[PDB]
Amino acid sequence: GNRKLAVIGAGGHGKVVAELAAALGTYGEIVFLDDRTQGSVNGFPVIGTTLLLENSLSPEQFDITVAVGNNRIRRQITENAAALGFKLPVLIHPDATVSPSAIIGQGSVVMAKAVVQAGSVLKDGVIVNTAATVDHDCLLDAFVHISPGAHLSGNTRIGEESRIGTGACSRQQTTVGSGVTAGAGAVIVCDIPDGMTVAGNPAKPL
Amino acid sequence: GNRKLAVIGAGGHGKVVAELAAALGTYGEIVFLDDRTQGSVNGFPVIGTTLLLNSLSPEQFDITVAVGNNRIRRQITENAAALGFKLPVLIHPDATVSPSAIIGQGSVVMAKAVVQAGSVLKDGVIVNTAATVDHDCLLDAFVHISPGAHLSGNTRIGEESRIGTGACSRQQTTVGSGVTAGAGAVIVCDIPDGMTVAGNPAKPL
Amino acid sequence: GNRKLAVIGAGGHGKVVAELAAALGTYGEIVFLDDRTQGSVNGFPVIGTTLLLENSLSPEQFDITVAVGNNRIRRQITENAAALGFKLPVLIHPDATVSPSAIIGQGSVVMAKAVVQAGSVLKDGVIVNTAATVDHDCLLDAFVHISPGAHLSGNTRIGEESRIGTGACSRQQTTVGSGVTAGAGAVIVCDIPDGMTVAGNPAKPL
Ligand SMILES: CC(=O)SCCNC(=O)CCNC(=O)[C@H](O)C(C)(C)COP(=O)(O)OP(=O)(O)OC[C@H]1O[C@@H](n2cnc3c(N)ncnc32)[C@H](O)[C@@H]1OP(=O)(O)O
Ligand SMILES: CC(=O)SCCNC(=O)CCNC(=O)[C@H](O)C(C)(C)COP(=O)(O)OP(=O)(O)OC[C@H]1O[C@@H](n2cnc3c(N)ncnc32)[C@H](O)[C@@H]1OP(=O)(O)O
Ligand SMILES: CC(=O)SCCNC(=O)CCNC(=O)[C@H](O)C(C)(C)COP(=O)(O)OP(=O)(O)OC[C@H]1O[C@@H](n2cnc3c(N)ncnc32)[C@H](O)[C@@H]1OP(=O)(O)O
Ligand code: NA
Repeated sequence: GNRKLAVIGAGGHGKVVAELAAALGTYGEIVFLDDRTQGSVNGFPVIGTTLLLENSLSPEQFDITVAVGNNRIRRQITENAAALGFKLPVLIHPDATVSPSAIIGQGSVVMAKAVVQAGSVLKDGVIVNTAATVDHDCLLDAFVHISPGAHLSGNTRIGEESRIGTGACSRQQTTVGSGVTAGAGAVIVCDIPDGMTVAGNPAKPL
Repeated sequence: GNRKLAVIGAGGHGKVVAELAAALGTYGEIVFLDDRTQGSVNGFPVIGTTLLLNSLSPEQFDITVAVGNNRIRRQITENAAALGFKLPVLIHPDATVSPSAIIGQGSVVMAKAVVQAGSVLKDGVIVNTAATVDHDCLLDAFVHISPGAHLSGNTRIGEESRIGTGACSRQQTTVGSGVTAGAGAVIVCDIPDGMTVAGNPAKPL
Repeated sequence: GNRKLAVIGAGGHGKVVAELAAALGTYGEIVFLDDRTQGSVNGFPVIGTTLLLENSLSPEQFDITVAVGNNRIRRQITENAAALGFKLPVLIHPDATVSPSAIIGQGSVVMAKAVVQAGSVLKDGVIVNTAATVDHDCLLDAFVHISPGAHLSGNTRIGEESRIGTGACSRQQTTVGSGVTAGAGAVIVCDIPDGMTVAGNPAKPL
């Protein structure tokens, strides 16, 4: 396998992902790509901008991960990287628990203390953030983000690019569409149509 | 100890429990009893129905009742107990259980779940995914604490009650038996038997 | 390094703390101090009252931790202990994940399943309780208490002695003043001024 990992995005998310990869203990060097930050971030060198991806980095030397919180931009850069033949390893924190029967698409990231249970399917570039849990038989579509401490009950579906906020939760058998935003603390007790922004207990359109 | 485990209930919960048991790495074979499905589920073989409870020797198989429903898990559990089966407490490797916690047979403590000092759990309790039960809590028989629910210190939950996903409780609160707390329920005062509550704070529906 | 630890406070909180230190497996003896409880708790001997701290105990023999939930009294006893020359080890439960870039002040306690992400700063005597998570670049001022299952998003500030209740949460870039009490389930989606007490979804003054 590649001995080097390039983490795209040196923001706060980038710092956690870089530390995630560092915790795995398998890489020989971990670096940042960032269009603005220069020098080194939290010990990790920034070697250049997102342009090194197209112009200088070899898919036979570098694994790539996209540490950008914005779902649409993460999709943008992830699809880009994949089209240039880079590997986008599913990154799972040593202190996460991921079921052996779970299927998780490339570029996804599973954070410290997060859990993905049996039969769950995660498409590409999903984020299951700090201590978030995706229970049994859930479907998380491309570039979904489950924020810290959110809990999905069994058979929860979340649509493409949707964003489930810190401390949110869902009842079992609930369905959330694409481009949805559930706020921090949202208690999702019924299906949520595409594009909507909901919050409160129970979760209702803001 | 027994080398084989039979998990009763091959639903979604039963899949998680079977994976929990496999994560333990201490059984030679883990199998499903299911009244419906046939063949294998998630790589685990279904070998018959709850009727094999008959064919099955308590000297060969441990038993666990992976049924979500508190009433039904109660029925099957007592059944297997009466038939003289060992119903081991199944604690996920990635769960943290206090050494001073007391946990009844048949109970299942899922991944990332925490049970703190001096907590008492009766028979057949489910503490689900990342649910936490803090110091000196009392969970009576066949309580189900759902994913990511958090009980503060000195919380009591009555027999067969069901606390929903991501619910929480203030310390020194008490929940009656047969209660249903919905997801996200913020329990800041006592709950009487049979009541179904919800919301922030938890009020009857 | 000291081979004995004294746990001040023998209530529920102290039981959890002494078990935490026991789980570390590095002390040869762990004892309680309490002004009321006598004998032995959970196998841990209560060897005296807090008076032993100023009277009998040697800083060359005993580390000190202040397992008092109440922020103001924890502050009081900790400062007392530090003034007397005692070491106040940061106690991190083996099943907690604490970032290597995080900074945590003496007398702080990080419980099982708790997580503190990158660049987070914690001042003296913080408690991050069971399964509570403090994400990236959060600032927790001295003697803050994050109750079980509370999830703080990135760049959350918590002022001195404030108390975030069980299962509470914050959206990112949220600031909370000193002496605040956010109760169980409080969904903090805006700043919160000093001394205030809030709860609800969203958190409002009661
Ligand atoms: C590592 C990490 O931290 S990942 C970070 C992920 N963090 C999150 O989950 C962010 C979640 N975002 C939120 O909750 C946001 O408040 C949003 C997106 C739902 C709302 O965005 P905005 O509309 O800009 O928030 P704004 O401050 O305008 O709030 C508008 C109103 O909705 C209410 N509201 C806002 N957020 C919430 C919420 N999560 N729950 C309930 N009510 C809310 C506010 O109280 C306000 O009500 P008012 O009319 O009484 O004043
Ligand atoms: C791994 C696993 O899957 S574990 C699975 C365990 N999952 C759970 O925790 C399930 C929890 N179940 C719930 O929370 C359910 O919503 C229940 C049991 C509380 C309600 O069940 P039902 O009676 O079918 O709910 P129903 O859809 O009729 O809701 C009726 C009203 O109550 C409200 N409501 C329902 N559940 C909740 C809740 N958890 N919090 C707040 N309000 C709620 C609804 O918004 C609705 O309000 P309206 O009258 O304004 O439309
Ligand atoms: C190891 C451990 O377990 S650490 C334990 C940590 N535990 C906690 O986090 C406790 C957090 N504290 C709370 O949430 C408390 O409820 C407090 C401090 C907010 C309440 O303070 P008190 O002054 O005692 O409130 P009290 O319960 O008397 O007030 C009841 C009223 O306030 C409301 N209320 C109180 N607490 C809450 C809450 N957490 N969320 C929503 N509403 C609340 C109730 O709706 C009720 O209103 P109503 O009867 O007029 O409809
Ligand atoms: Na949680």
